Amino acid sequence: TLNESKFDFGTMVQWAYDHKYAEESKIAYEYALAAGSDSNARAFLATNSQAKHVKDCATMVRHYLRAETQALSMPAYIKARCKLATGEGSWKSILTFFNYQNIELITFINALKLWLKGIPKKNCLAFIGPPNTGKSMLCNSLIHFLGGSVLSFANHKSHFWLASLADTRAALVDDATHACWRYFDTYLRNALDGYPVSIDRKHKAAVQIKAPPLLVTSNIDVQAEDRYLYLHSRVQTFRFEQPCTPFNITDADWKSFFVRLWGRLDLI
Amino acid sequence: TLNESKFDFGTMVQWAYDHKYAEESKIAYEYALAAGSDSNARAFLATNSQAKHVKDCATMVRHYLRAETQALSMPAYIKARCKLATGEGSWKSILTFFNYQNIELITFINALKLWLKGIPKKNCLAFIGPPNTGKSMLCNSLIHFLGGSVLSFANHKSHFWLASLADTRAALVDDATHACWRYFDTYLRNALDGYPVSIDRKHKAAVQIKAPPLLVTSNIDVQAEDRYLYLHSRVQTFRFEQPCTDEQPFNITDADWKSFFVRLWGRLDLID
Amino acid sequence: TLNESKFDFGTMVQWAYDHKYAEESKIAYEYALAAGSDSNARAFLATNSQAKHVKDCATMVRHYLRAETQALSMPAYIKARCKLATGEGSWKSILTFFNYQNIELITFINALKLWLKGIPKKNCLAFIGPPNTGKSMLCNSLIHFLGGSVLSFANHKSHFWLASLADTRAALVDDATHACWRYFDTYLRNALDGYPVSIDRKHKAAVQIKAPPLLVTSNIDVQAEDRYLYLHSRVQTFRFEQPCTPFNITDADWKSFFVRLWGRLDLID
Amino acid sequence: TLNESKFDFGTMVQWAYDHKYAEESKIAYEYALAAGSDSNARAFLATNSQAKHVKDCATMVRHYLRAETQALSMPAYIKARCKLATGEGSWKSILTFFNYQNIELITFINALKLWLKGIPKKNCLAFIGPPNTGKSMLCNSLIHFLGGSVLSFANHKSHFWLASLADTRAALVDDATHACWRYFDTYLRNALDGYPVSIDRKHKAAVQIKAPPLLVTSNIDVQAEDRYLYLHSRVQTFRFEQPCTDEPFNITDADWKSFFVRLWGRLDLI
Amino acid sequence: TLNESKFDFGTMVQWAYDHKYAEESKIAYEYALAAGSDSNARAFLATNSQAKHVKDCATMVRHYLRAETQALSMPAYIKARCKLATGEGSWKSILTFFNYQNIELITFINALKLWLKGIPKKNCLAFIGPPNTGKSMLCNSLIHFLGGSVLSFANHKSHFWLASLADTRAALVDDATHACWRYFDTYLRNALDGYPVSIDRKHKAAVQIKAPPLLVTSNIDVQAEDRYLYLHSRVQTFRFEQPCPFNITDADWKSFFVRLWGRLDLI
Amino acid sequence: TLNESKFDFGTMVQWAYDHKYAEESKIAYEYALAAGSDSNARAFLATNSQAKHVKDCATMVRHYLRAETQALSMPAYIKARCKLATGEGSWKSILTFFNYQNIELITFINALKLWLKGIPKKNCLAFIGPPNTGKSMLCNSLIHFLGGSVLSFANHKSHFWLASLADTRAALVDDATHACWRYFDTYLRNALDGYPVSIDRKHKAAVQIKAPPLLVTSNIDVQAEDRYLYLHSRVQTFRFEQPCTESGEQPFNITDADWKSFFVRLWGRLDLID
Ligand SMILES: [Mg+2]
Ligand SMILES: [Mg+2]
Ligand SMILES: [Mg+2]
Repeated sequence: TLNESKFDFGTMVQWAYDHKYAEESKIAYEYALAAGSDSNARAFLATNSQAKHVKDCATMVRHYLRAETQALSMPAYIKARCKLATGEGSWKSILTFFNYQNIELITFINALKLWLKGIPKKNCLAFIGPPNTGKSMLCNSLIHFLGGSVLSFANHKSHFWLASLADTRAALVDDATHACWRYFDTYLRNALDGYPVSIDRKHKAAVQIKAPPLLVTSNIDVQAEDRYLYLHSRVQTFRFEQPCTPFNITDADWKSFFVRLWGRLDLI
Repeated sequence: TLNESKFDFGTMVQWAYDHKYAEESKIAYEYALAAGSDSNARAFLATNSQAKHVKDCATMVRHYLRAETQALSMPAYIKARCKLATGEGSWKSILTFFNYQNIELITFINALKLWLKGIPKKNCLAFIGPPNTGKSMLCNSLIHFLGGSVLSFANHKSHFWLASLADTRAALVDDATHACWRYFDTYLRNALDGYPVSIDRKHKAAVQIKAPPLLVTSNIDVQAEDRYLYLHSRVQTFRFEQPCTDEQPFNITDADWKSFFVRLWGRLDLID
Repeated sequence: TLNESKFDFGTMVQWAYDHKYAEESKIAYEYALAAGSDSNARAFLATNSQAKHVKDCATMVRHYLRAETQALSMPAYIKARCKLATGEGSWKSILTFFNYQNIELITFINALKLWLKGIPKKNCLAFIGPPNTGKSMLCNSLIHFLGGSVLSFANHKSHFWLASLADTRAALVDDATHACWRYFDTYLRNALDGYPVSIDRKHKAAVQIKAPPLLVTSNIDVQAEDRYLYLHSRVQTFRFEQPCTPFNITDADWKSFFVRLWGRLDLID
Repeated sequence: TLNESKFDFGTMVQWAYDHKYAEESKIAYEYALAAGSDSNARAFLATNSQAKHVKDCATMVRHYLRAETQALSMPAYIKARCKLATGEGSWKSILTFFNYQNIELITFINALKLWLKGIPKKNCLAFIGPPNTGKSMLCNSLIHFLGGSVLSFANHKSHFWLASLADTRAALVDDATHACWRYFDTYLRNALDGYPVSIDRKHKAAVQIKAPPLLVTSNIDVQAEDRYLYLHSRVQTFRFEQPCTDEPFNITDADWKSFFVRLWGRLDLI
Repeated sequence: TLNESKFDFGTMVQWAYDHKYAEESKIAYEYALAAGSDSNARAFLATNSQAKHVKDCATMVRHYLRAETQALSMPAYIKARCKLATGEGSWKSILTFFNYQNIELITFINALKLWLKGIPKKNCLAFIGPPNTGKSMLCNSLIHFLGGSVLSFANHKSHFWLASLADTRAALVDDATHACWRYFDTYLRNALDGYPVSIDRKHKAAVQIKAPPLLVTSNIDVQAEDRYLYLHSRVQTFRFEQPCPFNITDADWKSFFVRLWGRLDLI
Repeated sequence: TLNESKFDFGTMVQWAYDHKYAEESKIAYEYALAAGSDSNARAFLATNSQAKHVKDCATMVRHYLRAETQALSMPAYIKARCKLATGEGSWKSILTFFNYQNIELITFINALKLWLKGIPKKNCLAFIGPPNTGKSMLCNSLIHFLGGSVLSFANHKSHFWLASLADTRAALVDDATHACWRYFDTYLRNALDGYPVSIDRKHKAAVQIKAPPLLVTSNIDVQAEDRYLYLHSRVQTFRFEQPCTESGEQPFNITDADWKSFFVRLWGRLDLID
């Protein structure tokens, strides 16, 4: 690598935006590479304030990306996500899986249609069963397709562990333990309902925002438990009982899924 | 988007304020687009300190907006909130819902009249019942119409969670648990009395303001419990016992409140 | 509002000080208005670092205002609280309330006189009686008039609860629970006796100071309970027996009270 | 407080130091008043970066006061505190009290002597007795004269409650409870033996220091208690039994000044 | 050292990067030394802003270093790690040791092949047994060879104790006590699984990132414990029963990977 | 003082480094004193950003001091520590003491030789016995000589209470209570082993570093206790049974010069050679 040797900020931002580079380290490094055949990248390594520029660039790209994502309605967004996916794919992969778990695909379609609209008390789908039934498998593939974020309950003692909810269009909590379910029960009923919530962000002001659609995987059946009574109404449960690993849903599978079931998932 | 090829900050703030953009994300993006015509927006994209300008702009805007909003009387405010509410709607759906819960709309009206003026011991309305009775949905629709804020007891361990009581004209604590009621019982006593309290910040300023009218929803009946005796006379309870467990469930909207308020403006002592 | 179009900061601060604006948002807004008729306010809107100037102006103002009030004598401070409070006012309001709860006015005037002077053992007046006898009512009204602060002792979690004491001329402990009294009994004798106490604050250094005068409200009669023997000589109880559900004390009432009884409260400056 | 109509920071810091103002709001307000008859104070209000200077200034003065207090030997330090002592009392006021509490001046003078040097196991003087025997009275008067600091065991749940030990030359832990004494036993053995303790400070990294001289008051006799065996050889105790109660004793700063000026020899402060 | 005496930042960074100096103190000091025979190092000591240059340099180097590590495939990465190792070595050292613990090397090769790919439920290998059975010994040597990071559960009450997971290609938790296993069970199943995980960085904002392969050493057999039921499926256990001290070097691992390249599916 | 009245930062740092002043208040005050006969110190008092320069100076010094301490090997480091010690001394002071505690000096030498190399499971020496047996006495004198740091278990609820491990070459925990041993057992086995650990530092970034050699003094005998089973293999215990005081005198007191004598004499057997 070379980092040695008039700089325009905007151009670097343009570049960063185009390549979807949102991360300070990647932006810095990847631009320093562009330096061999880019006079602006060359100029960037000539400035003594490159550190700040990398920082401001990431801020700037984050601003734009966030703003784009927020502007789109769910259909237009899924549309963009479909455009993004590549590879061989079939909704039949998804069908087969649900059929393997002895679930009619329509049951999922119905729930998914409403989940996507973020309708109160329907804003949370939970995939529940004994280990190795493709729960994490499925939810992760979908969250990936959608460009959703994973929430890490491991960081719940922090104020900003929910900060991504100010940006993403769907979110996942993977392997909700009893501690996890209780926290949700106590503090995050409104977020599970998909009502507005005050979201704390690092260098920014708090935003009040509709908590986006939620996914949860767990071994714990909330509907069956009396002590999670108040969650019964806001959580739709899909029970995955059958063992699997082979079964492997790609992005292209979801692309196929949404394209096939566009009308049937009500996406006007 | 295009973010490339002297700047005046005040001009950007003017634009942002007029368009009422107070989020950096939006200010950043939207101004970048306005670069084709408006050539201050063009100057903006040629500065190496774009990021700061966005930051500062959001600050500057939300300063002004907060400041006009405090300057308004509750009447004049609700007015702006009606002016802001769009779509087709009717107060009948509010009537329908209370009557559904076997409550006369006039019981609600009375309470609301006093609650809007923030009268001592009338400052907090609670909607209490078993799960699925329209508590959250009623309150949220109101708070939404009112432009109020939703406090999250999740962050309660840091007093900073009440920061927004400094800014907004009404607040909701959605789904109060015992823990949360106990919190009211020790701290927010003064809020339920009209005597000012001290609100803190991450950007530490440490002001003192009269507390905005509160809404609470809860599965816990406070009037029924002695460990919450103080709150009995200071919290007005509306018991919702009828469930709505059966495509889109029932929904109150901005327009529904808009008409509710235009129709009942008189009876609500909002006259000026 | 107009926010568009050489700037002198001190001038802005001067202005802000004059209008008593300590409020970033208010400052920002009000200056931008007073601007088609102030060369400096206009100049402010020309500057790119407006956001900084507002922040600094606030800081600067809250410094001056804070420091100017910290420097007053107790009498001078009350004279300030008197100027600051306006409205429909009579002390007759208070006198009848005391008469309703069967407390002689002079008992209270005296006690207050010595309380405002923060003499040890005279430093803490408790108001005691069963729920709903206007204890909060009265104390809040007084502390408000005086611009003091309100403290709630929760339990353990209340670690920083005394943090405001670092700063106010007076304070009120709202509904002292039994544990709150034990806290006094255990950790606060020095405060009551006129000695320095370390007061922990959030994200700044602890401070050592003489405890401001304290009002307390409680259902617990510390004079009666021998397990608080040590507070008996340090706390002066006013017993409120009569339930009230009309009475309402105001900033304007206290004003009249203080102006009327000025000579009798020994505030002679 | 007129604020309107080339600034040297030095001149300001100086002014703040001279007047021993360490606290921003005071510094700001007080300098603004000086501006009537002070060119640099006048130049200050002409600056756009006033807030920055007021901050810096506080930080600057805080640095100096803190570091000069640390730099002086215990005798020179006491010497300084004698110069600060205003009014006029007498060392006799102090002697009279000890006479009343039936304790030996000589015992005290020695204890204090060694306590002042912070000699291992001589570093902590307990003042023990039932309530209202003038324990707080005497200890606080001594701390005051000394420029000491009070530690509140109330704040012990934060470990920052000891922060001031990285600063004072003498410290008082008032009204020790059992909780507190076994705290000492548990955590502070090194403070008593004159070995190093890591004292955590809030906004900056912890420092290792030798704990300055310590006073304690308490209703609890550590020497008479078995669970504090370690403490017996490290804590020098004095029992006060005598009431101090009229709706009579008030040791002043001048009292202490006279005490030290007069027993200077006997305290080994040469 | 000498600290007194036109500065170019980029050259300093270049330098720091070349020497792989990533931390402020080292950078500052080591550069101040270069000052005798480097005009840019000389010019650095002439600036009144050297403090922030050292700071920014560190920032800039970790940007680059992180970015170049993240860019490499696991094969390409191990390749570079092999290039880095020096000295005398043999995979036999490793074979001998697994054989000593009565474990066929192929069992380990199979597990490692998958672990390196970060396959779900296969992302975590645990070395388990009574004290002094070369558990920490082996895991540490591997983590060293790989340039992986240590996690310190001692800091688990902080938000940033997992912050290295945003940078390393492999991680180790050494001596998981019961408290440690429980924390993992409660909060980090997905991390163990090697699914995407939101990782809180100190002054930057969080990143969503796939969790690197994991090594744990412990006296606690999770597989045998009913209360760690939910960990059974995501943790492959290697039981080290035999005591010992013997040592595995970088060059041993270099030998190991080179020899077993194809058998490890490193194309 | 006089705090009043062009500046070169490097020179102030040079100064601060030379005087090994690393701590902001000392740096500011001490330099303000140098102002009488130093034009750079005089210029410092003329700038408006003194507060910052003091701040940056401390940063810079800390950088240099840490960096130079980490660069040295253990031998070269002890070497520099010997150079630093002054006064009358003899290793016999040390011998006499161990002999007084009925311990052969060679037992300690053997342990120390390995402890200094920071060999796994040998990275921690605990001195254990009833009160007043010179445990803290000895450990502190050694830590002092080595320029090691003391960890204070009073601060253990903070992330940063271990922050010194990123800097010192030896470290001591004095008077380990039961709470203390348990914390070590639960959270800190591998640091007791002297394996790489992630040490969190306050304002800066966490650092991954080899945990330095450890000393512990305690009234609690971990080897005898079944509940500290897993500490048995990583802690070498020296039992001090004999009193080191009556509260007349205190006969045993090891100086820096005693250790200087100790290491110089026993350089070979501690394998601190080429
Ligand atoms: Mg799973
Ligand atoms: Mg609800
Ligand atoms: Mg191990």
